[PDB]
Amino acid sequence: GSRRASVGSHRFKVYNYMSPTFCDHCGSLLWGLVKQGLKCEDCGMNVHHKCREKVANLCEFIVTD
Amino acid sequence: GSRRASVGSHRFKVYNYMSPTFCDHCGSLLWGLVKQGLKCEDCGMNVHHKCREKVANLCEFIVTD
Ligand SMILES: [Zn+2]
Ligand SMILES: [Zn+2]
Ligand SMILES: [Zn+2]
Ligand SMILES: [Zn+2]
Repeated sequence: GSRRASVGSHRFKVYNYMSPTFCDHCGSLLWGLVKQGLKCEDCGMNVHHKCREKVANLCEFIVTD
Repeated sequence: GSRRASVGSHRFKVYNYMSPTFCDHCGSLLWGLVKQGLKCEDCGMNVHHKCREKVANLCEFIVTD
């Protein structure tokens, strides 16, 4: 048997974090109070702009519907 | 002297074409009457779903602003 996963590549979009949030790639704070980084519209990964260049494209999440 | 170019990776989104449109990668018609393919939100490239993985990610266009 298997889980069902949605599989593709990340779809990052600038996001306004309402509380202090860290980069899921490098571990440093997403600096500032607005537009601090990007959140993947599909899986929720949060990254610095500069870290968008560093993460693997692979984007998967379990469809728990 | 240098053109100003916007340089990134493609941002493909499923698109509902209103008139017969060809794949910018392979040259075959984007078949169907809805969701026939994907259009890059940045540069306008049109591709079949199956051709998305065949094209280079590089996405550039001249900024004529
Ligand atoms: Zn993702
Ligand atoms: Zn980072
Ligand atoms: Zn493009
Ligand atoms: Zn094609």
